[PDB]
Amino acid sequence: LEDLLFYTIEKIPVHKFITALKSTGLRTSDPRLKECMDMLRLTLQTMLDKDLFKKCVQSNIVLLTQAFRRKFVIPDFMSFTSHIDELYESAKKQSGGKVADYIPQLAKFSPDLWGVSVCTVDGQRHSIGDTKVPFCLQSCVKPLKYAIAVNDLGTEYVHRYVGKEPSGLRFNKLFLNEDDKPHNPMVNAGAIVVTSLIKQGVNNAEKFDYVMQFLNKMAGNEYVGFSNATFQSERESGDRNFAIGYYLKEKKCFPEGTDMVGILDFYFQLCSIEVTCESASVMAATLANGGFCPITGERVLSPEAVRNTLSLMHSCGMYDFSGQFAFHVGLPAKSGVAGGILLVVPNVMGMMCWSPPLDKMGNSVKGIHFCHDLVSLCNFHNYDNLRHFAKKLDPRR
Amino acid sequence: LEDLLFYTIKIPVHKFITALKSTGLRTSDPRLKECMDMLRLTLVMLDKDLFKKCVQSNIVLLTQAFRRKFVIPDFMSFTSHIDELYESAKKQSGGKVADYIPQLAKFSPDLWGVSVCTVDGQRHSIGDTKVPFCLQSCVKPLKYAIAVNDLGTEYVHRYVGKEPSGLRFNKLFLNEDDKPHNPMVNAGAIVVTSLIKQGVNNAEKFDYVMQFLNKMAGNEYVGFSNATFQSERESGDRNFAIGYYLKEKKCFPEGTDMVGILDFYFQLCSIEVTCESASVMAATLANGGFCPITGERVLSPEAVRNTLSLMHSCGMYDFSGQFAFHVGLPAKSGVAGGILLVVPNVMGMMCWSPPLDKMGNSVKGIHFCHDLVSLCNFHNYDNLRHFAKKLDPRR
Amino acid sequence: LEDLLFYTIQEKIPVHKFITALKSTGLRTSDPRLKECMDMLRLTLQTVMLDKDLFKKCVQSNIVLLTQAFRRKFVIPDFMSFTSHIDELYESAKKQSGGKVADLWGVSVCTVDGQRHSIGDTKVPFCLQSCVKPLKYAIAVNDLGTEYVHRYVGKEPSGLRFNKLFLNEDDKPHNPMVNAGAIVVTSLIKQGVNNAEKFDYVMQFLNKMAGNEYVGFSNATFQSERESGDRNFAIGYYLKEKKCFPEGTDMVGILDFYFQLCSIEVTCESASVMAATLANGGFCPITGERVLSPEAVRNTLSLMHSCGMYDFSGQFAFHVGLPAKSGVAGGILLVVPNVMGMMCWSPPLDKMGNSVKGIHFCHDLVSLCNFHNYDNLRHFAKKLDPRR
Amino acid sequence: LEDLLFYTIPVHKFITALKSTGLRTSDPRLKECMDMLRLTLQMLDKDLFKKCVQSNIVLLTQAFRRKFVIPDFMSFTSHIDELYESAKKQSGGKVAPDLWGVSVCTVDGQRHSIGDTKVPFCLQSCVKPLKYAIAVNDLGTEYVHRYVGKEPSGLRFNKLFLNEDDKPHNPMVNAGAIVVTSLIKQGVNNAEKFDYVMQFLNKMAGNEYVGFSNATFQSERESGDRNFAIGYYLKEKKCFPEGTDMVGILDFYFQLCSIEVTCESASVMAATLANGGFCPITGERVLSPEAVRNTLSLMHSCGMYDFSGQFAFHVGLPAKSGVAGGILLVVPNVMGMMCWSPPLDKMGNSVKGIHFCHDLVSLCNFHNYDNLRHFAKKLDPRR
Ligand SMILES: O=C(Cc1ccccc1)Nc1nnc(CCSCCc2nnc(NC(=O)Cc3ccccc3)s2)s1
Ligand SMILES: O=C(Cc1ccccc1)Nc1nnc(CCSCCc2nnc(NC(=O)Cc3ccccc3)s2)s1
Repeated sequence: LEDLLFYTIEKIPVHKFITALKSTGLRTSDPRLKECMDMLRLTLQTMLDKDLFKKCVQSNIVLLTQAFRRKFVIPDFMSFTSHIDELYESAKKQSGGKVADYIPQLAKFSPDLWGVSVCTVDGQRHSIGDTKVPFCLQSCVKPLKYAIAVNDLGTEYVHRYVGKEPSGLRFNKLFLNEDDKPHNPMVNAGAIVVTSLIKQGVNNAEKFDYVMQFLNKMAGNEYVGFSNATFQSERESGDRNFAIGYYLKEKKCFPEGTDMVGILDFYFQLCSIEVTCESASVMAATLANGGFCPITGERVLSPEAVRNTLSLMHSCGMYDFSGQFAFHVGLPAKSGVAGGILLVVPNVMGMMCWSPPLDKMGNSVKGIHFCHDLVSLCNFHNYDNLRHFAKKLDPRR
Repeated sequence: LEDLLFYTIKIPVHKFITALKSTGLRTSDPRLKECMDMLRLTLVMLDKDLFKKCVQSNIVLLTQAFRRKFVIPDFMSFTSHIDELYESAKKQSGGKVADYIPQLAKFSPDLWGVSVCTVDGQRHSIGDTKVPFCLQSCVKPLKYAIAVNDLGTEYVHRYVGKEPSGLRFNKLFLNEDDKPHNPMVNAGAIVVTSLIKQGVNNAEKFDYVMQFLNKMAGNEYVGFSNATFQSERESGDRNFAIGYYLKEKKCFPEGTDMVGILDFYFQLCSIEVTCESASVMAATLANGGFCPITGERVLSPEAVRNTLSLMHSCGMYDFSGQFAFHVGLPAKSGVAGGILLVVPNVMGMMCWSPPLDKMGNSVKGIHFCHDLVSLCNFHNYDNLRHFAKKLDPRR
Repeated sequence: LEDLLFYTIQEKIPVHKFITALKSTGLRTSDPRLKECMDMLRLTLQTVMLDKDLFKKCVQSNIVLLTQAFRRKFVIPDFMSFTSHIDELYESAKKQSGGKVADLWGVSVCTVDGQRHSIGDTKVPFCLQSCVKPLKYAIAVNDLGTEYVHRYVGKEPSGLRFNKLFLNEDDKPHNPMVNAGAIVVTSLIKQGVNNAEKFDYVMQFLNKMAGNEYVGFSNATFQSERESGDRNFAIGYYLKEKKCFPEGTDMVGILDFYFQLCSIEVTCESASVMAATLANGGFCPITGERVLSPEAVRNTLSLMHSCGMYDFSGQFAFHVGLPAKSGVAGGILLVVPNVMGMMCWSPPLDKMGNSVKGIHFCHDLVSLCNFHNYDNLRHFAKKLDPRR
Repeated sequence: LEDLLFYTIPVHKFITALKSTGLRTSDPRLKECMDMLRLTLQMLDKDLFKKCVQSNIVLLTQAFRRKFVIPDFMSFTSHIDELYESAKKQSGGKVAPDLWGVSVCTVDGQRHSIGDTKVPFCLQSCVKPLKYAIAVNDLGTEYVHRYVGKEPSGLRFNKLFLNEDDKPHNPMVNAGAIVVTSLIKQGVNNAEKFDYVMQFLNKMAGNEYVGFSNATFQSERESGDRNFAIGYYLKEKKCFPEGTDMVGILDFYFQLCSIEVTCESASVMAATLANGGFCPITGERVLSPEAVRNTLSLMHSCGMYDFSGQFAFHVGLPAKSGVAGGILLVVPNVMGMMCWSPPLDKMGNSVKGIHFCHDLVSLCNFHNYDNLRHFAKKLDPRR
């Protein structure tokens, strides 16, 4: 087992094994490779032979044997990145769009910041652009919390309070539907009702801690943060959200014993939660891997929740452009005012693209143009065929 | 290639016939034409070369079957489940049969059948699956796929939209752009209808569609009912209202006979099928434009892709939304009680029961469509690695 | 009685002093209520002077109406000064050359007592179109009743869009002043007969309404609607699916009788009496004949107020406060209850579908006079009150 | 003149004949004449009658010559009383039951009152025309209608807060009355704003009963989630005039709904709208005709909630209903009115008043598009 892997590569210099290991798409910093890397650096305290290789690499031989036997979703990851970087450059030449300026903190960002980050369901990573820069998830948070609320409360309870449909264009300026419930969890009125359902007993700060760690697990312990800067400005300008909270209260859209102003405070807080492109890309891959975090192998979300989330991101995720997005891209995604697009390609990869300038609908101009180009090249559409995709390309093989 | 196949079983002809049907195939399968013809000549036993002589022209599809390499290898277990689902829905006598015309009102409320056809041509059937019934509104995706295949997505959508109107609205004939909301509704399919074979006339236009529909079915039963055509034509005032509001707003192509298109529309709705010939029709859409049982390219994967996308969002009337959330599979409901369901990269189905619900959908059929997803991981957003407590028939 | 009036107008009267004095009252000699007086007067000219005896011989028959005329007991007593204002308003509209014809301009006046004024192109014929919508609704109510008519139609304005709907929530058309409702109210008149007797019957009503002044028909504009009726045929077919028509109705035939009714011709002058019949509780001012019922007349004016000027109705009712109906040919049917009726005809329309010169005239008229629905009669600030 | 009325006297005989006119001795226009009969006490010849009625002879003549808008008043009130007792027997409805009163004040100061017309109730929604007539009089038509529309809505278009112009639909919807409240007395504070509105409501009523209930004021402050929701959407859209504290405007808004009136003072209020801005019992100029005309217009098409269409059709009278059970009825150039009964219907209008507004016009030709010459069997109290 460790033995065949050895011959697959006299003896072996360290750099030779690390260069080939990186080619697969894995990063040496992978939590599943910690033992392999510790022993590898310990032996450099005391180039290696057969039984030595067997000593360092056996700790997680399974993952390493499958990585070198090309048993990942994308086998040739080095060509995939060449295609990703190609599309990144194509989208880059589009300087149109407007950066949101409705609060001072979103207006701070430069229009030239363009980042795209990939994380696959088998652990591989790729990045290009301004990916190490933090921004607030804003509305990208909506699926993340609905996935959480359904996890603890089941799909039936959550939908006593919220709907499962896209309202359209008109009727979508309406807070509630015929039955006095928000149309779906992906609109402001819906997210607030969703937000009220989590950790109903305890106080706000605990709920935040409860959610903040949930995102920590969905991201494989990468960067999640909080911008009190944006939180303050969001909390002192959302007059329209206060209109919603009062109509929800008037129509009894909350669980009994809910403090409406307490929920709205929590609502603003969650929108001010920070990520980078890379930290979020692992989250999207946790949605792409049935609830399991790719880079850690841990189990964070229930299959019932993950499914529903992708189902609603499909229909009502990308604002009013969802219909043309579900038609041409055929991938579940979520849009944010900071310019983030949280994309999920099921059984393949997770993804997060970012560019502050928004269009008439409120979506990342460079991100939409990129998402479209991603499907024009690869057979990733929801209703593409794995046998007959004509002039397309299948990176899974 | 053949000798090994022979070693894997002298041979009694029927013990080979048993093992072939043990794959979910029919001996009638057109891709086995040479074998069955060459077999039928030699006639109660076979040797190495006599076998070799009979299976050489079908060796690929024949090796592919016995080597457990079909989309659903264990196919006998799969049909035990399908039948268990079938019997459970068979116990739901609820609903009302469409009475607005006698043709739809004749049919017994207890008729009920479902047939499947995989992307590899594997077949199953249970119930009244050979009784002819009109597609009615299960035709809308077929001609839309026909339309996109011939004209392309760009031309077709200068005239029709790509989105679900909502709930109300959809009472409205046209959206804010003076275009029908989508081709899955009457106002939409009419404009779509007036795109197909623009040059010729109704007799030729109807001949062209039936060719295409013959292709989608591997030449299984596709017919027409004049009794339904006349009545529907007589009692379709609302469709006349649409046609006149379409002509007023200039929704049709240049030089169009909106009256002549309506008759074409009514004809296209009265096309008869069985649960079996429809099961292949849906399987073609599950196979990227390839009729599984024949192997011919019928539609472009472009038209197939858009067609599935619209059944998913717009296909089940008002229940389309709760369908995508719970079933997560592209389908189409017609007034006759038929549901054109598709499981991409896997199989296609047609479930038929005359009694409809308030939404206008088959009661036993939707019951079946839910149960199928609770049992197996066929939901569009299920995961092929961790699907918890469901069944994966793909293995 | 006649002796009093005699030197209301010396020992003798010149025959042309009498006619010139009664013309000032606003009446015409053509007035059906002055036939005997004018007839006997011509016979007397065959034997130019009038004494106490033959003046009495001539005016004895129509003395009552002739007294109210000279007692200045008519609704607009000083009429000559009012028509002086009507002209000043006329010339103002004229200066506005805006509008889109789907140049002529004239406005005619008929009070509830039969006084007349007309300035501009008041004798040129034109198509009624939607201006006939109030006329046939009143005929329906007069013959059927309000409970029958509104078992099929409603009495409600709709909204900006919902206006784009054929039916309200009850599977009824919104009001009788939109195409959908007018088609239904057209299916109510003269049911057992056919379009020949249906048309002739409705035409019979319109003639009495206008005091047998010009009512006619156009075939050119008829053949035009027949071809352009795609929208009315869409409305008609959706009307069948919801069974809004009375039973035994052939709407393909109702649609043809419909375009006929929109093709009816009037002048500003005959229309003025047709609308003055609505201002006078159902009695024609120039004939004194009862044409419609108060039930028909009241209902009609109501729907003309809230639903009469297309979408502009709300805007109209706030700055004008008058019941009215507009036509695509460019004529507006204006009504001032208890006072008068009018017709303003200028073919070019504005964006909302109303004649630009008409809406201007209506605004100026109300600006000047307290004819508004909720203007007060005791304190009207700076406005004029032609009632004195 | 005074001599003319003299032949046309014991004291009890002058004051009794006066009461037949519908006038009352409390009348602010008859004070000085009544002060004189106070002096003669502790039978009137020419000289003494001429001394008493000296001051207000012009009004008293108009009374004793049937010059008033309704000449045979006691005959008209006998019908009002009949319509009152007929409407009284209808007991259906729900209250937000045993109380029911109607009160009449003509544009000539004639008074008639029957029922529970002494009990104070809150105006509530009925204050919206009053509120709006003030602002148009104080600001103008062009300014006020830059912040609020002047059109009806529809059954579910009123589910919306704003139109496509991002203005409220009219001054008769809560969204519109919230904006109008922010148009009055912007310079001062909520305490001086309220006092100002109160003084205006006193002239309209001819110094009769106007009040305030703190009990209902607090009760509106607790429940106003829907008004809070509207108020916050109006702020997001920048609908208010600049420098507006919105959450205090709402407080003011609640205060105006909790203002107390009685059927009798409210009758004079509607009569000020029927007399063109003049108070019938005082003859003072309260509101400009522009404000009065605009108000009666919007009381016709927007006055009775959703029921305006059938109300403007069947009744043809400008009205305004409220949740306490009050309908402000206005008959132009004739009378002003107030009916009051707690139980309302599914439309929110008083079952007894609705019954009364229908029957009134069914009997009297008060409909806006009735004819003064030809009205079939309906009554004309003016002749
Ligand atoms: O009464 C009801 C329905 C109802 C209502 C409530 C309850 C039950 C039943 N009556 C009707 N039901 N179906 C009807 C036919 C469709 S309306 C006539 C043809 C159209 N005119 N404009 C259209 N669309 C646009 O022009 C684009 C647009 C639309 C909206 C906004 C912007 C842009 S479609 S009428
Ligand atoms: O002007 C515009 C819009 C517009 C219009 C046209 C063009 C542009 C913009 N102004 C507004 N835009 N958004 C507004 C807030 C939403 S209304 C107050 C909160 C709600 N009240 N009821 C709701 N839903 C139902 O009650 C369910 C239902 C609906 C319908 C029937 C039955 C049951 S949500 S107002």
